[PDB]
Order: sequence, then C-alpha cells, then structure tokens
Amino acid sequence: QINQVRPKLPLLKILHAAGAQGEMFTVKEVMHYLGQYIMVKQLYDQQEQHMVYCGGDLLGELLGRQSFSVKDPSPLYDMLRKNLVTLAT
Ligand SMILES: COc1ccc(C2=N[C@@H](c3cc(Br)ccc3F)[C@@H](c3ccc(Cl)cc3)N2C(=O)N2CCNC(=O)C2)c(OC(C)C)c1
Repeated sequence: QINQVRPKLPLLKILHAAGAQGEMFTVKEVMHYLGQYIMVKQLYDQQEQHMVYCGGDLLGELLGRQSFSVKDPSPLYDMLRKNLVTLAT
C-alpha cells in the first residue's frame, strides 16, 4: 500500500497527467507513472527505445534535459533529488 513521499508541484502535475491524483506516490510509483507518461505522450524513439526524446515537453523542461538514456538517467535523478524529498531505490 501507499508509503511516505513528498514531490514538487510541476512534477506532481506529470503524475496526475500520467493517470494519478493527490501528491502521495513513492519513487517506485513515480518512475512507473513517468514510464506511462513517456509512452502516453510519445516522448521516445521507436528504434532507440532505451533513449527518451521529450524535445520540449513540460517533463523535459522541468528535468532540464530534452533527451536522456534509460541506462544513463543522470539528469533524471538530478531533477528527482531536487524535486522530491530524496526518495531512492
Ligand atoms: C531497452 O530499453 C528500455 C529498457 C527499460 C525501460 C523501462 N524501464 C523502467 C524503469 C527504468 C528506470 Br531507470 C527506473 C525505473 C523503471 F521502472 C521504465 C521507465 C520508467 C521511467 C523512465 Cl523516465 C524510464 C524508464 N521503462 C518503461 O517504461 N518501459 C519498459 C517496458 N516496456 C515499455 O514499453 C516501457 C524502457 O523504457 C523506455 C521505453 C521509456 C526502455
């Protein structure tokens, strides 16, 4: 069931838009919803599926990189540690 977390408002809005409600979802849920959002808004390449291509989406603007890798999520963790209250997995 639901456990302790606190996000940032422009990141919580990605979480509502990915299918959620409230602001209370742990890093496991946040990353699941980020995967749904990237697939739902189509922020990736069909051959470079390990690579995200948000190009100017509110998610890419908020994270501060408009492209990043699933095997090198460095700007994604950097945004999360500055948005969320430091949830890690
Ligand atoms: C070889 O390339 C891969 C491999 C794996 C994925 C992958 N792995 C997850 C994941 C990764 C991490 Br770091 C931490 C927690 C996770 F939960 C998650 C995801 C969620 C949010 C983000 Cl920001 C990025 C990726 N993620 C998916 O959303 N998937 C994998 C299964 N099938 C799908 O269609 C969608 C993949 O994803 C890209 C398409 C986005 C591509």
